[PDB]
Amino acid sequence: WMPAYACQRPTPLTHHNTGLSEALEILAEAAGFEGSEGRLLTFCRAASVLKALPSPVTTLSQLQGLPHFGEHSSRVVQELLEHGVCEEVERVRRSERYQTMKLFTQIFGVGVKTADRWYREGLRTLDDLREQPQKLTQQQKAGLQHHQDLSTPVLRSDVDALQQVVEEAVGQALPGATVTLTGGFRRGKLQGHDVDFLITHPKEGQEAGLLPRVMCRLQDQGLILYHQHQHSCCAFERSFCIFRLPQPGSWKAVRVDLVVAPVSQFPFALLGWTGSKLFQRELRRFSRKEKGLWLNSHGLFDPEQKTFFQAASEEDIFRHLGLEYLPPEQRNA
Ligand SMILES: Nc1ccn([C@H]2C[C@H](O)[C@@H](COP(=O)(O)OP(=O)(O)OP(=O)(O)O)O2)c(=O)n1
Ligand SMILES: [Mn+2]
Ligand SMILES: [Mn+2]
Repeated sequence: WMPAYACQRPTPLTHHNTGLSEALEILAEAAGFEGSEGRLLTFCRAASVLKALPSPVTTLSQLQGLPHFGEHSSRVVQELLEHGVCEEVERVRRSERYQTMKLFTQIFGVGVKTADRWYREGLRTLDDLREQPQKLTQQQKAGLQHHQDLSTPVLRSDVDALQQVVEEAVGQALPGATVTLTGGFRRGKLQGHDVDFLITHPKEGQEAGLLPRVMCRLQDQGLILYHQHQHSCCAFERSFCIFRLPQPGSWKAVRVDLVVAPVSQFPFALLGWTGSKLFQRELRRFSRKEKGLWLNSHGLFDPEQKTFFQAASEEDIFRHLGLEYLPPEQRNA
């Protein structure tokens, strides 16, 4: 038996059902491209169940008793087991709609709504986008300029080099300020699409004005290709960057998100930013539906009492929600 919420079970980085989960995730992604959010979530949940299993699914009889495995997902696994291929998945892969939506949405600064609009307006290729620069934001222009590098998986070796320069800039700007690697790399991933860093200082308020100083230092070192700074609006101060990472004999553009949180909110920010995306969605749904609390990256709010939970760590937050603690490497839902 396996619990229904992804936040109630460990999901390790590596598992026994990668073929099956990949197929389901292609269908989830395609659903998202069509605005079918219910179907996306359904396929994502089924895939995440497969990732939690201790053994490969070799026969359809092994699906018995598993949550989030309705008819459609079961059929997909069945076809794969029996024929080595699922016709629906193959049709999606070969479809111009899917291929174009994948192409566009992968670009830095492009979401589903933008990609769909462009598709509807007859754009198909990266060259098509470059021929219509008036349709692009400055962020999207930068994404197109560096698209080859940005499509190349970011490696742990890149992360370690980037963490060094970010730590050096932070330390020189403000002694005592800290840099914490978050995102997929905190969960143990060997690769990723970017590097996510969370910045704070143990004295609340000492982090004010830190990020612009950090960016000035990095820019002066030639390490920044693109930088968009945004102050907290609603809602953390952040900088969406493309770094120029030096390599032996060359260099590589790499997406980096730098996020500043006040130390009082750090545990919530670390939890939120560590993911996985599905793990956090499930954690938020659990908090709301089972405990009547609203969890986000800033806090944990009781809407009846109008109170916020004071957490010193991620462990505190899990405990407060009545969940066994899962370290980041078991959040790979
Ligand atoms: N729609 C989103 C987007 C992001 N996040 C959170 C969870 C992610 O882990 C984190 C960082 O976002 P990324 O897109 O960088 O996700 P990962 O770092 O997990 O994956 P990758 O290896 O592709 O960078 O922010 C989220 O909850 N919901
Ligand atoms: Mn990331
Ligand atoms: Mn990111």
